[PDB]
Amino acid sequence: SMEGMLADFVSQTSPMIPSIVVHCVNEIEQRGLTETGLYRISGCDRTVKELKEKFLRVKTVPLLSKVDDIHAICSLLKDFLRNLKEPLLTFRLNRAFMEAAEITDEDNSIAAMYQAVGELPQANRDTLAFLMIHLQRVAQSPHTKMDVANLAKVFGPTIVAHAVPNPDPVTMLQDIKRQPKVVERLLSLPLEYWSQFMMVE
Repeated sequence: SMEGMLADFVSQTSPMIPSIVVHCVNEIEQRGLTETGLYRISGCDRTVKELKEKFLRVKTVPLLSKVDDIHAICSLLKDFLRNLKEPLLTFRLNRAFMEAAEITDEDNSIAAMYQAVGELPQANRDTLAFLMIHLQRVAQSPHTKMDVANLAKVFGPTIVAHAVPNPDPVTMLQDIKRQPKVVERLLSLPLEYWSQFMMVE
């Protein structure tokens, strides 16, 4: 992808979250939480490509309020994050996140997760935090038929991904087995924890 690194999509001001991410989550919060299958049904490919062109080639905010296919907005959000030059959780911390999630006791695992989040670059942390607040709500909504594991299944490849740019296919498969637990543990961290990165408390 020619998207390049998350930091090219944020400003100097906090919280450092890309426009595309804010706008996509806005629409899903406004009219997605009554729809089943969010983030698991693919949007129309052509629609997703057209929206991608507006944000990344034309450099405008397309009128997402007019996009009838809510799943195309879910797909657009995932596509943008997946095609970053390194994953949201970073190459540096990929194994640290997996290993933190894989600690068997919940309490020590959670402590290790906070340590890993605390080591992220600021844009990555802020963007992650905003996304987690949203995805918790998707899991909480009784209408989406999506639980935290359903979201973790597809956000694993999206935001955890790999420790290197071009893993061998066996490492790829091992990573893929490990990514969802990372997202489940992140989604289990409190709303009040993620919220602190949106403001000055």
